[PDB]
Amino acid sequence: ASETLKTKKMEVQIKKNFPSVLQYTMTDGKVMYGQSKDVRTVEINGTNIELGDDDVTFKKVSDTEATYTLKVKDEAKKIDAVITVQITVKANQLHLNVTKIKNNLSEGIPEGNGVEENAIQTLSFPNQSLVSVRSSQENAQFTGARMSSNTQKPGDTNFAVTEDTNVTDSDYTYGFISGAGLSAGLWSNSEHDGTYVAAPVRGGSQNTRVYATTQQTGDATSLGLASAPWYYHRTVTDSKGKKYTVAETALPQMAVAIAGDENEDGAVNWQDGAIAYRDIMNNPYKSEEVPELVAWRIAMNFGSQAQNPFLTTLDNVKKVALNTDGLGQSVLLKGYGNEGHDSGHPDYGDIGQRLGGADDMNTMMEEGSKYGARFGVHVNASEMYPEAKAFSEDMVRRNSAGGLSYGWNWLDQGVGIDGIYDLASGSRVSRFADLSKEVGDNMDFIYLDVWGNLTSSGSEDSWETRKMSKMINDNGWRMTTEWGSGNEYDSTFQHWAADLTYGGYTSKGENSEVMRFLRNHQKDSWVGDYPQYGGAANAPLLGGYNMKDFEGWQGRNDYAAYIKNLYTHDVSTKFIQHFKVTRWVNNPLLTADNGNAAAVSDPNTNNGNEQITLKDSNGNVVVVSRGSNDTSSAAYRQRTITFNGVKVASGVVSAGDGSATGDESYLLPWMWDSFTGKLVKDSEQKLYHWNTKGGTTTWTLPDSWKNLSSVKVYQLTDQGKTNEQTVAVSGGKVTLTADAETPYVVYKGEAKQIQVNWSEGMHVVDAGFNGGSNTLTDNWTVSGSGKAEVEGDNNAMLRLTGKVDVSQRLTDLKAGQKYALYVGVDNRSTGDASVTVTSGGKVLATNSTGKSIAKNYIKAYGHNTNSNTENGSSYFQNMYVFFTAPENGDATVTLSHKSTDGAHTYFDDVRIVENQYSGITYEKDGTLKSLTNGFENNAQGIWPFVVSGSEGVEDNRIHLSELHAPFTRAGWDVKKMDDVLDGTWSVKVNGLTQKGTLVYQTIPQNVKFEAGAKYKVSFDYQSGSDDIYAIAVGQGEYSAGSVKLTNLKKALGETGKAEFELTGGVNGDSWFGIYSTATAPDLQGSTGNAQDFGGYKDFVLDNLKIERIESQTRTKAEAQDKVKEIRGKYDSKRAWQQYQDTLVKARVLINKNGATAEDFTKAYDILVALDEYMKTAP
Ligand SMILES: [Mn+2]
Ligand SMILES: [Mn+2]
Ligand SMILES: [Mn+2]
Ligand SMILES: [Mn+2]
Repeated sequence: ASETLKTKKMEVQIKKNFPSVLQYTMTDGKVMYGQSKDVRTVEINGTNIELGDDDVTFKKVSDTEATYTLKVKDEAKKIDAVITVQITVKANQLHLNVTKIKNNLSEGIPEGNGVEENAIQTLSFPNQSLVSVRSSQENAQFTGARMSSNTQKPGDTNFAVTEDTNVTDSDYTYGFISGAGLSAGLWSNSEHDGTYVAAPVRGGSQNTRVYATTQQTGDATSLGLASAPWYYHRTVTDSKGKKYTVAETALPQMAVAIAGDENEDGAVNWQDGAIAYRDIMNNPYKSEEVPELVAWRIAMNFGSQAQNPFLTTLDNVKKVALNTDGLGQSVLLKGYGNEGHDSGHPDYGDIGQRLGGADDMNTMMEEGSKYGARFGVHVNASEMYPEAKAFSEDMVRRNSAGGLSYGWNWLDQGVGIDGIYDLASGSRVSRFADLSKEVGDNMDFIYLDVWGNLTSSGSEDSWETRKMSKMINDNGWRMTTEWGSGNEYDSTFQHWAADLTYGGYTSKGENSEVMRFLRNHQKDSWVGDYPQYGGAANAPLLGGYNMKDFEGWQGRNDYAAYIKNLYTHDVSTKFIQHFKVTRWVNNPLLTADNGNAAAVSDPNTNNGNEQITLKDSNGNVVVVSRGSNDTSSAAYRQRTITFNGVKVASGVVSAGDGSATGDESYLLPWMWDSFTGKLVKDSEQKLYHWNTKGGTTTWTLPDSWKNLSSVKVYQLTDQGKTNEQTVAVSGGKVTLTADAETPYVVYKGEAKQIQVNWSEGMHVVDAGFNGGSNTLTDNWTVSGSGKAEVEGDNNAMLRLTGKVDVSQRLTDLKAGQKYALYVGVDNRSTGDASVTVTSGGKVLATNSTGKSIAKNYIKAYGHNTNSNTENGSSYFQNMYVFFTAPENGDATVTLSHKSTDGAHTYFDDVRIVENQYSGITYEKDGTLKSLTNGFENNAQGIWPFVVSGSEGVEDNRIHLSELHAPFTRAGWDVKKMDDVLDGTWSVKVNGLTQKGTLVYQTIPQNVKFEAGAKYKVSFDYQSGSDDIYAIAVGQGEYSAGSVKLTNLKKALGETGKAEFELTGGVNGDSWFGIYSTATAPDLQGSTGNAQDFGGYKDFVLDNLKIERIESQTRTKAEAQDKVKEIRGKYDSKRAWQQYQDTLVKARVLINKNGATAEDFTKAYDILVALDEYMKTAP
């Protein structure tokens, strides 16, 4: 016997003896079958149990709901369960939910996720056939999807269901059946992993949730769909062999939705079922905001450098907002935590103190949201460093031998995290809670790096990935991840899908027509244009996110290229995501040969060439059409886009792989706000215009613009809307002239400038010189005979020439508190460039640099030596002052150039930060008396040192190491060096042996050594081997063979001491530093990772002390005699520039009117140093 459940759209006949459907009858009389045969199988823990009449009780709750109680028992196999099942119907949907599972053999999971004996681990209903179609029905067919990251291998299958179709639990991510005028897909929350087409990783790539099985049904073959098995209480083992039972992510759920000809195209196939399927499918959390995310990019910090503090990222948000006229953004903070990128894993709650900590991060996010910018952070749940407070013996993944599972060595040695322990112990969820306490509700997303690559365990399956995504989504965070194929269920972005350059054609986003038809609008997880990959990547009609960056990720810093790329691919891609696919025909990727014979070829659509139709909930219609399906035709890459029948884009996109400029032009109506994406005031609707080659094009305006007599057009730049033009509208059409690759925005009437207050929270207005030439009148005050300009078409800078002062009042200081102020400076002049903080005309603090001597090698930094500040190079380095905020609240910063030279000084990034450093002591006249540094208060970087060129422009393997005993100390595992010598922080060099060049160095702007003055330098150190690192002393820009070197002896696990004296060079440009020799390390018979983790190749420095010392006082005569002695030694040589230079300068000190004993002593000491130099001169 049976009962009927009923909605306005259908009646469903259900069996009383099992949660089975006999058939669905739609209002119009069309019928779809369920399970026409007596099948009553329940699987628990892999055992099939067939239920009899007495094993099932039934109750019809209402016309929309029935409840079943299933006794599921097999004594032999230790199964004794009672399963409650609910069937409900609404509209054209039927839901089947397991609402209760009672285990008669268990009291549940023991405390701390102990093993539950006889746990019900898996449950399914084999061959349940919730919906079915038959070989006897008209146009009976199946379409299924599996995961493919390979642009040349489609994930889909499309075939007719015939009497020969034979299939048993054939598994698919998605599965649709159609026949006799109806179509249905089956949805399930099953975490089952199964068959895939192509995927480089696990991590949820393999989730297959639908099982297709044929059975004989009278004289016909019936293809039925069932859910793949669900996990309930799964028992798992960690890397140490410890077992746990972990409760279900969610109770079992599944559903079907019955469609007729939903897109009204006269055929019934999976596309009709897919439209209905959107009403029942899981939707990734916060997938509704994806179409607003026009401007993705990464802002990077690394190696303690603070390349991108949070308030700077906010300013770059405002710059992008101006240049895009306020389109939404999604900024991925790679290195938001601890010392930067790939430091501090997995302490999710440790927000980078050198970046401004949680406070600046929150200010950035809160203010950024007003410009439609979302923020998210890069985390790692697979690898960790000793420095992280979460690092523990239980967190460590061990191999079967009991040794560490080592990760990557770079700044420090990474160690695998035991992924099963991290889940089952509650450790990972607790660290995400730490992060939640810091960010509250402000942060948009998590970016989970690497998950799926088997670094945390050999599984990382869909079950683990589902739990991972849930702990993230539970904190209000949208899920995003690295690998193109990963996390089909929950992820809304894959870095290796959106950045098309990575991985190659086998390793991209999801190459499936079914998946993209269903979810294009919900994810940036697809294949975009990158034609060298072929197939899916040759001009996809839907486009696809193409991600570039300008804030340091992999050295990327080209802002203009970033913006051009947004307009080339991303604006149209995002426009398209505002609509949902309703029809897709003539797909050239699908053939009879690749398992897709039943895909539609409609010769009456677009000449039988590919076309996709999309609609929104207001009935707007977008149609995207391929010029030709033949890849050797010029027309294969031609795309037309229409909006409500009107052409809004036409042509060939510049190749997404950078290889060939295109000719596409567009006039796209951007009808939505950058927030929840609602329609904007009819009066603030706008169109974006782009013309790849440049030139003149004519367009039909949207219907609501058709009666206007003119429009207003603005050219968009980094300053916002410029060059307003009034363009006549004639018969609803406009003609537009555009420079090539230049963005314009079109309004119905006059439009106001997006308001921007540069550098909120930064104590100064426009700290990064983003406000155009106007900033030097509106924000900064310029004075003097020289010249101040905002210079650079990329990351703009202050450029000074001649005698000029540029100043600005400081705001929002806490009176009586200590601050560092540092500014990037590159001085090409021989004259000094200075930074000064004054209060009431009185100097609080001041510092200066002569000609810069050290090029910038910091890859993630915006003015490194690959960025061309001037000539082939950049010498940008941070120049500091330290002051106490005055009680009267009156403080001013001045940036200046003194000399009347024609050469330039560059400044950028004025940073005022609370800072407790107080290790500099001056002499009466303001020269250096002493500088000490335990590195406990570094605002950023390895100050007073700067990183040198031993790795070129790199994410340099030098940073501030952090204490976390015992793991960071000698003696843990195979570690033989302490990371930290004193306090919590030291300067660490990792593995930079045999470079035969300078590793880092002081510079004059950081530590100035006065000409002829004498200084004692000392520090504590550890060094992994004898003579692998040396003290270097030099004057001016480093050059091979013009430095004094002193080899350092091994101090491995016990701290050594170094001290030496130096005499200031005559040009004030002396410096000392650490140098990597040509000597090989002694690895003490260590092999494998031990060679790196042992510390044999490393150098740690702490407790630096620099102090002026008393020199033996000299008379003028002694100095004069020393000149004679030196000239007697070397004037007869010549077998010399340095010599003559030092000599002239020494004689100046000697002969000056009013010279004193200090002058004579300096002259004498200068000549003694000249003597030592000259002994080993070229
Ligand atoms: Mn249809
Ligand atoms: Mn700048
Ligand atoms: Mn220290
Ligand atoms: Mn470290």
